[PDB]
Amino acid sequence: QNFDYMFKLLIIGNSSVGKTSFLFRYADDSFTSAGIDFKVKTVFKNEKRIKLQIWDTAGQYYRGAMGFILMYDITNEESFNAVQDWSTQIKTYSWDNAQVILVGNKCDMEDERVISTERGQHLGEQLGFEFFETSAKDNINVKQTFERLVDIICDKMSE
Ligand SMILES: Nc1nc2c(ncn2[C@@H]2O[C@H](COP(=O)(O)OP(=O)(O)O)[C@@H](O)[C@H]2O)c(=O)[nH]1
Ligand SMILES: [Mg+2]
Repeated sequence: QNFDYMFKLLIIGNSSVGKTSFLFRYADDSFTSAGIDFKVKTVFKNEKRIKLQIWDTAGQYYRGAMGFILMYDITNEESFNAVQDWSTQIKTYSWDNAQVILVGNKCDMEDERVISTERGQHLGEQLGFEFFETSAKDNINVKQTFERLVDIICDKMSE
């Protein structure tokens, strides 16, 4: 209730890549196969209490963002080819303090994977964004994405 810091976080990427599910898995530790612009979660980093305002309005503005989660779907090449456009919109129309994690979502759908782990890692290195493969569905690397984002926002905040 009594936080030291508040970070504005945006989830961006093409529609159907799992932006909304990623948010719902992190904030309500839920996912379902079956109105909300943002959700709030408070996290503990070192002794600090950090309020996260996590926005999910990409599929419907950037200047204030501490942090971006740039999502593509590993089962959809179009979502991954689009990452460059998304990255361009970030580095242009954002606070030059903003951190970014590249996220290949739905790593649970191994049979329909069209994007390799290493293509993802390689695009990460090209764009200068750390990278995680995730599943909102199986709860894989959702926690680690947000906490890594908080950590690097803190590092930059300290500089
Ligand atoms: N298999 C799998 N499906 C997912 C995952 N995340 C989301 N989905 C599904 O992919 C579709 C798009 O989800 P949604 O979160 O609405 O995508 P958004 O349009 O980017 O918000 C829905 O059918 C979800 O149930 C995941 O990690 N694994
Ligand atoms: Mg959505």
